[PDB]
Amino acid sequence: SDEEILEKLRSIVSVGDPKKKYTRFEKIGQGTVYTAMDVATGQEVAIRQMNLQQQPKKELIINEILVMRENKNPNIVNYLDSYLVGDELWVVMEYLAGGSLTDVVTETCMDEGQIAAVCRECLQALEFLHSNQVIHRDIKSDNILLGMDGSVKLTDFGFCAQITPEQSKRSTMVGTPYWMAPEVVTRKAYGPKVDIWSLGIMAIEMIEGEPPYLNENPLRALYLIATNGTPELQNPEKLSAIFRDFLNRCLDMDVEKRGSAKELLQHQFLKIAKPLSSLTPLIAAAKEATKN
Repeated sequence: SDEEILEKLRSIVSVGDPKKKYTRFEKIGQGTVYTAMDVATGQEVAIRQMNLQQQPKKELIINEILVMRENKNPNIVNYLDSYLVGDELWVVMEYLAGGSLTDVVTETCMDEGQIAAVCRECLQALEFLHSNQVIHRDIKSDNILLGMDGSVKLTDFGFCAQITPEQSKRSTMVGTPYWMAPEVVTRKAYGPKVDIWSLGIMAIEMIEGEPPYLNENPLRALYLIATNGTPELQNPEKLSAIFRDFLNRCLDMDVEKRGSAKELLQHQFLKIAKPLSSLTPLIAAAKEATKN
C-alpha cells in the first residue's frame, strides 16, 4: 500500500525538515543527489532526495535504509539519517571526496600492492555482510567509494538480500550483468558467493580497466558468462602467481570451491597489500581527470 509505505517510512525517519541540520547544498546528480554540510558536526554529506510519487519500487528503499541502519561497518559508506517531508524522502550518507573505484581504474594504473589493499577492504565488508546473512548482489567498481586518504567503502544497498538458514538461496536477477556470477543465470539458487565472483570481476577491472565483455550488449555478455565460465585475462603472465591464484579462487565456476569472504581474507595475495594511503595519488589523479 502507498499509505502503508509512507507510514512505515514515517516510523523510520527522523522528524522535521532537514534544511535545518544541513547547509551548502550543491547538486551533483539527477532521485537528486547533493553534497552539503552538517551545520552541527561540520561533516560533509551526500544527500539523495526522492519524490516518492515517482519512485516505482519503494519497498526496496525501506529495505535499503533498514539494512544500512543495522549493518554499520568501517568498510560500508556510513548512513547518517533520513527525513520525510510530505512525499519527499531524504537519505543522508557520509560523503567520500575521492570518487569511486571506477574513476581510479579508468584513469590510472594500479599496482598489485594497491589492488591487494582494495580487495582486502572489500572482503572485510563482504565477510561482515555475509556473516550477517546479507548479500549485496550488485558489487562493481561504481559501488566502491574512496576517501582522499585511500579509505575503501562499499555502497548501494538498493539490491541486497537478507537470507536465513531455511531460505539460504535467492533466485532474483538484480545484479549488473557484466559482474554477475554465472550460476545466477544457469540455476535458480545462488548464495553469498555471487558477491565473491563480482569482486573477482572488479579485480579484472583493476588490472585491465574494464570487466570482461564490456563492449558487448548486456544480454550477450550474460550468455557469454554463462557459457564461457571463468573469464580469461589478456596477459596473465604479467601477474604474480599469488594474484593469479587469488583470481582463480574468486572466479571458480564451482560455487563450493570458490572462496568464501572469510577464507579469502586469509589469502596470501592480501599480504602484499600496500598501506591504503598509497592510493592517494591515483585518487587525486582520477579526480582531476574526471572533474568535467
